[PDB]
Amino acid sequence: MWFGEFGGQYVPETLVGPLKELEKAYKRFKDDEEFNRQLNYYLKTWAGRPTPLYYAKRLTEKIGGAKVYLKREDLVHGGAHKTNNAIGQALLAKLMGKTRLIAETGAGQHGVATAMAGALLGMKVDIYMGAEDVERQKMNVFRMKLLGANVIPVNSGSRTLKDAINEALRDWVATFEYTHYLIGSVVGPHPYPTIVRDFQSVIGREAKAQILEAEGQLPDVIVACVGGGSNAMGIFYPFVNDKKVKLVGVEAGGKGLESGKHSASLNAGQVGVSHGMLSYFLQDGQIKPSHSIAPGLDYPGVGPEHAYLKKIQRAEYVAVTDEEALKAFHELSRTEGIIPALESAHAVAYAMKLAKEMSRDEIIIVNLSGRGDKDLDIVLKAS
Amino acid sequence: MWFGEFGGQYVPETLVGPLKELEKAYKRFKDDEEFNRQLNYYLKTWAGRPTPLYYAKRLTEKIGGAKVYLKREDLVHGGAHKTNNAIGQALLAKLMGKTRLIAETGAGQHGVATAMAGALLGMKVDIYMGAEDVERQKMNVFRMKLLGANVIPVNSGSRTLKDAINEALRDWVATFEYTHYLIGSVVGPHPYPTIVRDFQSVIGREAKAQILEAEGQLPDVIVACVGGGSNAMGIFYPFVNDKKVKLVGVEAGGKGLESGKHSASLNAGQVGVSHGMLSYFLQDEEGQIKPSHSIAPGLDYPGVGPEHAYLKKIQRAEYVAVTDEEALKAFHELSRTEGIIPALESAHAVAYAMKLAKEMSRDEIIIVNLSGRGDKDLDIVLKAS
Ligand SMILES: Cc1ncc(COP(=O)(O)O)c(CN[C@@H](CO)C(=O)O)c1O
Ligand SMILES: C=C(/N=C/c1c(COP(=O)(O)O)cnc(C)c1O)C(=O)O
Ligand code: NA
Ligand code: NA
Ligand code: NA
Repeated sequence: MWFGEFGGQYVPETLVGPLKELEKAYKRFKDDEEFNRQLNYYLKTWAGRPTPLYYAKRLTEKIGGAKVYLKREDLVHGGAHKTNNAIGQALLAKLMGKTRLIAETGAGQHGVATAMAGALLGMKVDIYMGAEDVERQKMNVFRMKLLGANVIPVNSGSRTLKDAINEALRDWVATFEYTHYLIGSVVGPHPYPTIVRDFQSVIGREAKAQILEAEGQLPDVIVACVGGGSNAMGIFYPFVNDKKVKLVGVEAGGKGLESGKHSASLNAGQVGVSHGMLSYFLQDGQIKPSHSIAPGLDYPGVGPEHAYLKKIQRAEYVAVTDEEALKAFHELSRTEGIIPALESAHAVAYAMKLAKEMSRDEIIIVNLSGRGDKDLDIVLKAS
Repeated sequence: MWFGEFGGQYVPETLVGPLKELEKAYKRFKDDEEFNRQLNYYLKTWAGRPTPLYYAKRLTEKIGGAKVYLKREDLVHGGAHKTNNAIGQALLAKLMGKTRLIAETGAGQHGVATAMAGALLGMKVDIYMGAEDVERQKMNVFRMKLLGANVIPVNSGSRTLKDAINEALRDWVATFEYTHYLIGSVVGPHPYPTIVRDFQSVIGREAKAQILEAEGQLPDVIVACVGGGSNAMGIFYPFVNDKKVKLVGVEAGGKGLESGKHSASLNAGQVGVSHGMLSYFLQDEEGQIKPSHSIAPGLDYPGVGPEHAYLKKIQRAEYVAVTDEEALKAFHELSRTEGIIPALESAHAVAYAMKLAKEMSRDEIIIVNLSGRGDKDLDIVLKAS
């Protein structure tokens, strides 16, 4: 329910029954063998898990510091980590008797992931997406339509992700009987922060096995970009009790932390309640609209488990600017032949700065959360 | 050098020195423990091998016939089978002491795959691409640019794949000392048809071990699309000596085989000599090469690899065609029914597998080689609908 004080379930009474049913359905099927057989089966044969753990030898040597490894979620079917959570929840939804999946999306990766999982399982799919994000990630919109999903543009309010979430919750109150709300990050009311983190933990578990195989020891640091926090929690979670392993979350610094145009909730937000949770939100009392060049990081909030990890000081949280993200995007494309997602490039940008201060014997794993194909128009205009 | 009558090394004498040195180099490194360690290391940790073999249960059950498995080369880093050959040749090129890679591309996937392998191994990359194809696949050109490769638009002749190959050969004549011409299909003079098939054969060795895990037996049919023929040979070749496994190559039927606007060389092409090889081509009355058409820009090569010409003659493989319309219906069908957006090339193989599955028993197995993902083809499918 809570992580320290953070998290909770601050929702209208209409949503208590649904969320309790989800929580019981989950608690039941969480370790049902037939459920975990089907999940592993689709993750392996349809999604392509396990993803590899790539030693970036040229990047490492150019920096001349720590050994930089990349956990390659860019290679997951769909092109990002989001698919891991989309399969899990859609399978749960199907076993709960639901015939419809709804979801919010910003970058379009979760919307596509939900459409793909929906198409796979023969469920109807309606995706709520802000109009600024529709035009900014147009490829993902046509993919959702081709996958059989319906994309619903939200022009209201700020006309972006925050407002996409508001529309989806409004839908789910009206349709929860047959509709499952497939939330795409470690956000929202309980049980969602826990469910999304659990379905993303596979990343960290693989990466742990893979780095012991490659290097014969645990990594010194793990770096992952933080929007709502799902790819970061996924890779973080199985190393939480390895005290020697530092954990670093990288938020969108946008035009700069002192500019008022970023998405660093943990770094510069205030504690507050929104979308059913207590966590950090950017705010003026009223919640601020955020900015990032990476549309997947463009969310005022952040997941409560990160808010908790920051407070107990288990994880460190930093930021990286738009300019620094774009530079990591080109650096990685040219030096390693991997075109990263702009969200992921934040992680890469900080890992390259951090690698320089660390020694040749030391080890950093970067969660490469997605591929950059969706961002080609953005990087092209930015040029 | 030969596959029956087909293949050979039909080139000018200036290309004989370069080809002999490549042929020598390959023979040396083909079985070298260190070369195969490095190739597999990059194929695993960087390219993401092995790819899975996916049972399309929903499509299977819709058709109500044979079991349809998809070999998921769409999940390979880059989004196509082309990366397998690109890494193999780029690494071979590096061990030969080359510093620069050139390649043709039509669809852009081979160019991207070459640009990727070149970035990985710290080599210069110039990609030859027909000006018609540059405008047609603008995003793949930007991907190549972002990867540090130069894209040289070809304005000579038809401004297509055939011409990009001709531009690439002219460059390689001059530059062979330090440049490797990285050909992206099982075409061209020896040793290219052999090398490319060898570097794509990992597809079939995986698919065989995977289908024996999944079903305890070999498949009844293997279906793959055929442009030049590399994704098809990759998946076919490990099954050649398993006599019970039928092999089907699916060519671009285009607007129709009788429309004069297609790319089925084996089906409606004539025997001929071009680009260093004796094989099937689409020809004019004079005997020169004819321009090809397909909605899938990857099946735009007017010829086809000589081992496919050979396999056809001895009747080991059957070759068929699928029209533009049938490939489009398969593109939408797989996306909606399985949540996999296939490349338009691959969609030809899916389209025929749907028709073949229907007229077969439930207990029979069809492996389709899903050669790429469809992210590159979204502009094309939008205009088509
Ligand atoms: C995804 C995909 N599937 C299939 C093919 C057909 O080539 P093959 O017959 O060599 O496999 C191509 C061709 N691609 C070549 C020729 O246009 C290129 O330059 O990229 C492809 O991109
Ligand atoms: C907001 C979205 N994208 C998020 C995203 C993120 C940020 O979400 P998490 O912090 O939950 O991983 C990171 N990396 C990639 C590739 C992403 O697409 C979305 O797909 O709706
Ligand atoms: Na945020
Ligand atoms: Na894999
Ligand atoms: Na052809």
